[PDB]
Amino acid sequence: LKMGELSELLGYALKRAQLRVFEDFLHCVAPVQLTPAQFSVLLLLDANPGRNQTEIATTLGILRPNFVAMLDALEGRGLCVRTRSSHILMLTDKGRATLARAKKLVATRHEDRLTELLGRDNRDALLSMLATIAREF
Amino acid sequence: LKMGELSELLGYALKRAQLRVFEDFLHCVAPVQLTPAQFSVLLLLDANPGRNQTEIATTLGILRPNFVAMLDALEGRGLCVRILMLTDKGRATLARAKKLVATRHEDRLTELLGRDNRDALLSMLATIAREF
Repeated sequence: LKMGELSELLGYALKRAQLRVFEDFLHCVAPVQLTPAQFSVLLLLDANPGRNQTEIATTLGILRPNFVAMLDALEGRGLCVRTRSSHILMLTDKGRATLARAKKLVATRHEDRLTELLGRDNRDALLSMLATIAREF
Repeated sequence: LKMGELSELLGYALKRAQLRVFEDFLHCVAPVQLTPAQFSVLLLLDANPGRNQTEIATTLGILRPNFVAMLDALEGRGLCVRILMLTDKGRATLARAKKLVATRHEDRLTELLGRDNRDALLSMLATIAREF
């Protein structure tokens, strides 16, 4: 195939890089069936006790309908609950076990292998120029 | 908020940069109403006269049903017909889009980051999609 002027677009490579990383993420954290978003959601609810849904969603760039959909299924699966009695969620013991198991899988097979592929200096380079993009573009 | 490990995971950073790139693209290409996938699909379908549907979708990492849905829209818009053949209007929407992507969006990326830093990014990004 003639890929033409797609090979000249940073937009394109970023999007294919993003997709590949996701597919690997998923394959690694398939013992616990978390998507990268469910992962980031459980991680932020654990690390931030006493903060409403408003703040998790907007921080991960997730839209309010979509976020409410997400939680409902996290709740459905038994990984979070609302405080009792609410708009503050808390994980459950299973939630923390799913999160801990997932940081394990994420760090071991996935992130390290990714890191070796490029080395520290370039991984660190990439984290930088990606962060500059989301913040400043 | 306490982001924790997110701060330095590559998947998270790549999805945030990706999300913002798509948003900006969508804005500048708004006067032709293409997502980056559709733009990519017309570009491919223009630059590859004769090449069959199944060669395009696999190259762009799109499942077969999803692809059919995209084409139905484009064709419904008058941008192509059925192997796939970009129309006149398809050809003019791509030509507008091409300028808009190239003169309102990608150069401001390179401008943001630097002429050496942006090239380096493309190549490292390309290295993950290919090898990882």
